[PDB]
Amino acid sequence: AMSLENVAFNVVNKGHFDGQQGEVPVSIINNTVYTKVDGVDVELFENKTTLPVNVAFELWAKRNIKPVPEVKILNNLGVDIAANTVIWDYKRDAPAHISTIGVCSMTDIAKKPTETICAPLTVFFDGRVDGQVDLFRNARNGVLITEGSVKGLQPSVGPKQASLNGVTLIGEAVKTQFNYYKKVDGVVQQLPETYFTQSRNLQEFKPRSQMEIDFLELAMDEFIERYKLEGYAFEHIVYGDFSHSQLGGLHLLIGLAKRFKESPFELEDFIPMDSTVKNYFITDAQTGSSKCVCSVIDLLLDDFVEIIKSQDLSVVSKVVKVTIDYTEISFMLWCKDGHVETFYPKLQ
Amino acid sequence: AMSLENVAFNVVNKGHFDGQQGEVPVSIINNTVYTKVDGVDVELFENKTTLPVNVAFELWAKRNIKPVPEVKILNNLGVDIAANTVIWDYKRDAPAHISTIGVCSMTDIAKKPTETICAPLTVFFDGRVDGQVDLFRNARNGVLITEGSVKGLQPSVGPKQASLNGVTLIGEAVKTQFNYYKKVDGVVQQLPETYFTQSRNLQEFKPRSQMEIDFLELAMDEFIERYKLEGYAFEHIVYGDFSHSQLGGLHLLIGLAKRFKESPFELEDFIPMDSTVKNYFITDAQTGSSKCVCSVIDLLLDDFVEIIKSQDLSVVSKVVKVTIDYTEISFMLWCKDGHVETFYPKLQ
Amino acid sequence: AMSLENVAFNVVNKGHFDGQQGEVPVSIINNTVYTKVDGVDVELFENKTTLPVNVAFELWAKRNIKPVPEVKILNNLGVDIAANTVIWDYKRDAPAHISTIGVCSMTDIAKKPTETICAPLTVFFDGRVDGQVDLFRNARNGVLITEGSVKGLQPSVGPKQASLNGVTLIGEAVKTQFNYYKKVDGVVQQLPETYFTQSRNLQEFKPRSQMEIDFLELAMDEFIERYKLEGYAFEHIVYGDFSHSQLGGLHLLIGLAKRFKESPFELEDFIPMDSTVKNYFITDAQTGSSKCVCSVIDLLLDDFVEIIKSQDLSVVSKVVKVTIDYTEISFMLWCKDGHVETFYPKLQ
Amino acid sequence: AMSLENVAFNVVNKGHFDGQQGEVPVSIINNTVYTKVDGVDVELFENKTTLPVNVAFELWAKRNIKPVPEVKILNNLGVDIAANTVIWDYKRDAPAHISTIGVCSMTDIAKKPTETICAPLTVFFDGRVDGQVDLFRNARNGVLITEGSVKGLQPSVGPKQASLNGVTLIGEAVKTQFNYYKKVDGVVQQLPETYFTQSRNLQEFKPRSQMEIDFLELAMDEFIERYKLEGYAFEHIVYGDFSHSQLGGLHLLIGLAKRFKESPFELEDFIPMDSTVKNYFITDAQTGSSKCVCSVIDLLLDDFVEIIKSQDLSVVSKVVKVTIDYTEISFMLWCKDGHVETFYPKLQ
Amino acid sequence: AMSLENVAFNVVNKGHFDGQQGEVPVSIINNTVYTKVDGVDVELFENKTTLPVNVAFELWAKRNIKPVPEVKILNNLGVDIAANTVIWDYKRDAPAHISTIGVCSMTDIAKKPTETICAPLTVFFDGRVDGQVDLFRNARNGVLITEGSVKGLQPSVGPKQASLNGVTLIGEAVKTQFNYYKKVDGVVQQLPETYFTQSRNLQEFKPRSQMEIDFLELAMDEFIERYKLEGYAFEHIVYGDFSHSQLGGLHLLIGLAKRFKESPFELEDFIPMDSTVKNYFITDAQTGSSKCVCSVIDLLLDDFVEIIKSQDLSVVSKVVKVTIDYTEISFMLWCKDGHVETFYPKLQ
Ligand SMILES: CC(C)(CO)NC(=O)c1cccc(Cl)c1
Ligand SMILES: CC(C)(CO)NC(=O)c1cccc(Cl)c1
Ligand SMILES: CC(C)(CO)NC(=O)c1cccc(Cl)c1
Ligand SMILES: CC(C)(CO)NC(=O)c1cccc(Cl)c1
Ligand SMILES: CC(C)(CO)NC(=O)c1cccc(Cl)c1
Repeated sequence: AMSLENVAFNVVNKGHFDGQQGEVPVSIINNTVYTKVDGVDVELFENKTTLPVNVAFELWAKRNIKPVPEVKILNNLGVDIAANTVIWDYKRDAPAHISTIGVCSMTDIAKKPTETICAPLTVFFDGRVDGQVDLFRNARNGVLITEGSVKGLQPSVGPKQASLNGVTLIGEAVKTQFNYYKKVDGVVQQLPETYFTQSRNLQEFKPRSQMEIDFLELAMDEFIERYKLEGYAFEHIVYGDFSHSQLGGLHLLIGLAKRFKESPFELEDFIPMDSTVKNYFITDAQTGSSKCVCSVIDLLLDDFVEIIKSQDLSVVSKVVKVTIDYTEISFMLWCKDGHVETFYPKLQ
Repeated sequence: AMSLENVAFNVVNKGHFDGQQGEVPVSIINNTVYTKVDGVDVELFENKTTLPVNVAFELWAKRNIKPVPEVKILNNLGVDIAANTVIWDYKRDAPAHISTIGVCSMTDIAKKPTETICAPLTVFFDGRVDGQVDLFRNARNGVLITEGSVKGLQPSVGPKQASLNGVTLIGEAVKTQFNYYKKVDGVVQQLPETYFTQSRNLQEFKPRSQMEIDFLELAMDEFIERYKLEGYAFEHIVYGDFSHSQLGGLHLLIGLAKRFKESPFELEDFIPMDSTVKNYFITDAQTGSSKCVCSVIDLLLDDFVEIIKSQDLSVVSKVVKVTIDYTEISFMLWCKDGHVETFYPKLQ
Repeated sequence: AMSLENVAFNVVNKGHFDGQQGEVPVSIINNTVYTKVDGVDVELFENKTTLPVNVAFELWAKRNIKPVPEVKILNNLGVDIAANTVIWDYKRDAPAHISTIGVCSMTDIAKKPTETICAPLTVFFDGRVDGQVDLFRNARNGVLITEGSVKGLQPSVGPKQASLNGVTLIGEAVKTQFNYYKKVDGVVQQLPETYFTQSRNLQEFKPRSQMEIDFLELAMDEFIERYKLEGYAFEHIVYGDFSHSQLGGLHLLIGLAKRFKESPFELEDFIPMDSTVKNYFITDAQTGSSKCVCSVIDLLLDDFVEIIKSQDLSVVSKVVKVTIDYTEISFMLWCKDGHVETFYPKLQ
Repeated sequence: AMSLENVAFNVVNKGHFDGQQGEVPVSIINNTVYTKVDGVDVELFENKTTLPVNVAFELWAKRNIKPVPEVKILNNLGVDIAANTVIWDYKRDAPAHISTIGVCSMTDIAKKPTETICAPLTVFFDGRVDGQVDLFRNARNGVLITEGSVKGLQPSVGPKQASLNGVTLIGEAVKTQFNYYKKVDGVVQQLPETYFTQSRNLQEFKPRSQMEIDFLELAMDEFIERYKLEGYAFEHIVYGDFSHSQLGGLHLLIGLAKRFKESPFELEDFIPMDSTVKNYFITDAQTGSSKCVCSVIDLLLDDFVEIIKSQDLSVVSKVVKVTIDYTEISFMLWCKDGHVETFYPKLQ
Repeated sequence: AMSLENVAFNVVNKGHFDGQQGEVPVSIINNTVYTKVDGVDVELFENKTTLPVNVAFELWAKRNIKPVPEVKILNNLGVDIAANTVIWDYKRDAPAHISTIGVCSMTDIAKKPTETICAPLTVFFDGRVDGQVDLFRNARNGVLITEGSVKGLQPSVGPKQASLNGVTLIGEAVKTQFNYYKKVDGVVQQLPETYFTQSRNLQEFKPRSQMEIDFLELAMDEFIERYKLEGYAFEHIVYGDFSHSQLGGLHLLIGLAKRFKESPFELEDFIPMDSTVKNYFITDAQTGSSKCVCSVIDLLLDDFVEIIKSQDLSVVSKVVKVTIDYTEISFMLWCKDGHVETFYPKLQ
């Protein structure tokens, strides 16, 4: 017996929707849900979505609170909808998918993913929930995540990290590295070889390799010497050039992190969403060097070094396609006299 | 188990809240409540109140659908709150009272009128509901309506008309004339002898006496002759003077109705609420005669004639207090040489 | 090159979207679209929909301005979406369907109805537009309307009336009676034999037969005598019983229209949408007789007389199913000693 | 000492702003202003403007309540702002001008029209207010209205009618016909000779000449015979042609009024504002004949007959410019073999 | 061809408006602009302005992204409007000026600053844009900024810092120190001798002189001794007195910065805007010492020492006017027995 007052009761008493019985008094004013606590209104939820306030409230309350794949991965894999859960997009403060299956009466297109409406949609299945590996097996389109092996099916080892309540982390007390499976029109797909983005923050950046430790601790010309990166434009691409009005390069999160410790800078996230490649309007506070669209990718420095060293440097300009987070990311490679001039995630 | 979805189920299936079990999907957007009917949103309620949308929706759904006293009467009797019902104010599109008793968890100050919080409030009791005459006897303050006698209680015969779902009518298939009782500080108060306003509309005005039929059919000078009203300023007070820029008199609804048939006019209801005396910014469309505050009362013409003929016409100006709808309405009487010049519901 | 300013230019200069080039300055504030006309804002549209303001504005501007089937018919036929047009629902002030095909970038699920997303949806096709009869033949699900014969397709003759810009009318300068066709799962479905509702208003009701003229002019007992309706409970069903607190019968629009001329009454349309059977919370102003859910159908009196006279009157209570507006409407027939007691569109 | 609570006090006690001292409690919620009346909120104003709610409330309260020129006239004369008053536009429910002079602290550009900011603006002056004729003489740009002669200034006799609180009327108890004066760049401009629109409604249309009485009473062919209008296309232009899907002609309000009595029709006012020529999306309910943009002008039939009979009928198509309400209205005249085919207010 | 969808396309693809062709689907809900990115809504802009949402969105997209003068400077110089650009006020999240010239159709008063409407307004001209030094030369009122010299015109050297996308900085890769020119009624003004505020933050405070380094590193009595500031009330004015309930002095940002490293404190910015002098409701967390209006100015400590040492200390209380950021800032100087008691930016 689903209700606004019951969803609110669960939020107040259980921290989220937990199927518990009970009702608390609720008031809705504009885009905010309130509850009366000893005669005064306490805010429970502020609707930042394009859905009706009470509908967004129920989907947020019914969000998956287990470590789940990051929305960028699900998007890159073509996920349209989730099976009997809500993947909450914490970067957008909104549900990751428009419709639901067996979650909310206003957004449900079906109660079970076996309904014919779900057949053409890529449904997300969670092998950690009972019977979901079998629902994937019976589904025409879908993406499956598991913690262990699946009989017959060959896995694609996903990223080490997952999102737990909006916190991207590599689990120690929980499993965050999943096996990924995908089916298009009833056929189990062979997922491609892929690099993964590291999903780190600019403020809390931690190196994940000896090369990353050396980049953060060494001086620019010491690191380029140690790692034989002469002629690969790391000075421009990774370190950044703040000498002209237009900020040069600075496309790797580790380079932004190194800079951030010394001089702060403004990053305007003009398209706020989870994506493999992020675009920022950057303004360097120390120099006044700036760039309207500065594409940034967080690759492990070793993976970026491997990608750039595996390219033909004899062309003036070409598109270099790299598989990252299961999607095809186009890069722009510009060379001159056999040396790199620039390499950046292609702005389109 | 009260919920928004259950209140909505009742509205859709029963025309109002009827305590039936069930839920329909609801969406709230801004100040409107919608329900999904075959994949599309259908508006159920638009909040015109100062309460939260979902709260106003539940109080409107829980409105008393039996003939009830008109809000002006309840206001004139000092009613603060109703016992276990909602008097919906259709003139304001809002609950007639701020708080409720045993109706809605958001607006309830008490579940029963016997709670000590209700003691200082004048609670409205409906003798047609079981145990409500007893609750009135136990109440410190209150107004009671009944269809018959209550042993020991001296009754006040109320108006012939009552409001049934916003329609003011004199019942033929239902009883609309009630006995009224009031209590202030544990003590039954004797309600005063009173005139009652007729609660008629300008558009559908119907005479309720031979004098009212004669006013609408006869010419000004022959009605004044027939009813011996010479020297009582009916030409100014009732008929209206449209010869000057400021509209003269026109304080009785029957006079406005007679005028309306011949020439239309705009009545700006700048304080839209139910009241014994109504104030309008009137603009006569034929002449351009206008008045910012034109007080209008709908008294039966015979009752108005009786009031004006029961006054001493030897003073230049005095306040004449008349009990109408249980409240004391002050009129302003202006005389000259023993004749009336003007008589109007005195602007406070 | 679709834009808000171009949609607004078309509204201002052509009365609706007409594909004309040009832009006018627009301002959006809350749920209203304004345009600057000589330095002042003029309201162009007020959003009464659950869609974003600018989106609802474009769909309203792109509404079909040719006589189209009434939304009740489309709903009864299972229409989910329209092919390259917008059926505007004037009873709801909103699009009749959630999504569009080739209309607006925000609501489009496809540019053409041939896209695989449209296959499971019942798409509405208009044979008056080029290539739409063919698109219906290629559609898995759909409803087709035509002004003439389609080789091979067995037609269903629809109602005489259609909606032209919110005005329901029987065309004289335009064709409003269409041939209807339906397809479910690639298979043409034979539309059932049906009665049609007349789509008349209470305020401007006009009889459409000698029996309807006789009902409105003759007294209750002489009409029942002339048409041999003795023992069919027309006194209760059609005329209405206003003697008790609960209003008895009154389920045919013609009966409400006859009553309306003599005594006015309030009809609360608590589910405001177009439907074959309408539900109203009725309050009779003369008597105070009322009913929370009074189902009303507008059938031609001859069609209602035919339905009631074609029933077996030997059962106490049974469901009588009648096909009206292509949908199966269940009625409740209550008899006693071979005579009708009541017959009403059964409340679901 | 201007305040929201004082503006509200004036509205409640005087029907509008009257400079009286006092305060009432006010609450603002969304776009509505409320006041507490005996413990409950009563709506005083609903903001339909693009200004902040409290600002629109004060300008509406401070509206000119004397008969003023109709907004179409002021617009046609180039009025940008009013001197120390607010012309309320009742067709738009908004102030007729963006800014004020000596009215409201939020919208004031100046306290007096003598301030240099007002010099390039055409300020409206009211000769009925003390010192305003002098302020016009000192103004660089302006429009002046007077009830009599101004020594030296050559007057323009305006329309008989004016707007008194939204009611357009020809005054009997007040003066509504004004003398008009205009100044552009310090120089008095001679206002042109002009026809005036009659400002009548479709619902309450009243003839203002023997020709207008004859048009409404006589049949089409006998009116055209009596007034020698053969070959002037009155059948198309004035009467309207409802035989084809596109409604033919119907550009004079009297023709729409004659039609309205027999058959009703929908007029969609897609640009709701006061203008000399009005544009409507018309749908005829009887025939289904319709037109997206049907320009309508309310000229006295004699004035229209004079205009059409004063044209050379030897050209196929030409623009005929006529001065109406001080503005130049371009008409489109289409002839064939010396007879009129169509004549309509040319769609810009 | 300006549109909402084109402005949105530019924001998404270029980080701001760049005149690029293209359209993205947009939805407006309340005060937020969204765009569809792979079937989900992504927020592009939240309107914090008093302008319509779509209008504020276009002005924000069309903001000047080059280092521009800080809004306080432009305000102090009397700038009313900018020539063909938008100075975005990042302290208010709104345009710095009401109207625009050649930017947006809704806010434009003119397309070119040469139009007569601009003559009485102080237009801001940017010498870095072609032909703007000549538009200033031809303009009646204006402020001009240049990077280099202007023939004939003597410059006023502005502050070292400018705002680049909301980041106030002293440029190293871009020029931020401009030459200022001003014209009032066609006459090139001689701008006054002025001090400049340093525009530093409380958190990221960096000293800009040996005296400022000494203030932050030395103990109160060591610094006052070294700089011979005995008898100048630096203990009260600069350091702050936190011993009583009312916080004493603390009017210089460097003093707040020194305090902030040791003990944190709440600064309530009750008038959030850019101004030479800032007012804060300060509460010291360590002591509970507080002040409702604590005026703070960020002057270079050497400039403040120079101002205070250039005053006559023989009066009890006088207003000391100092030119800071081209405006006249009144200070209050209180002395006793030839020594300073307090000196603060005068609260009016
Ligand atoms: C405080 C400043 C303006 C210093 O330049 N900005 C930041 O510290 C910062 C860091 C990362 C992202 C974003 Cl948006 C701002
Ligand atoms: C349009 C005019 C001004 C014509 O006189 N007014 C009305 O029709 C009218 C009648 C009764 C009440 C209200 Cl408010 C307006
Ligand atoms: C004001 C009253 C209650 C008078 O009977 N009702 C109406 O005039 C009326 C008529 C038809 C429909 C609706 Cl909703 C109301
Ligand atoms: C309901 C219909 C379509 C019936 O013809 N229209 C009107 O009653 C009507 C009359 C005048 C103006 C407007 Cl907008 C509508
Ligand atoms: C966290 C506290 C409450 C500690 O006192 N405040 C701050 O750190 C702080 C600093 C500067 C300005 C503002 Cl508003 C707050």
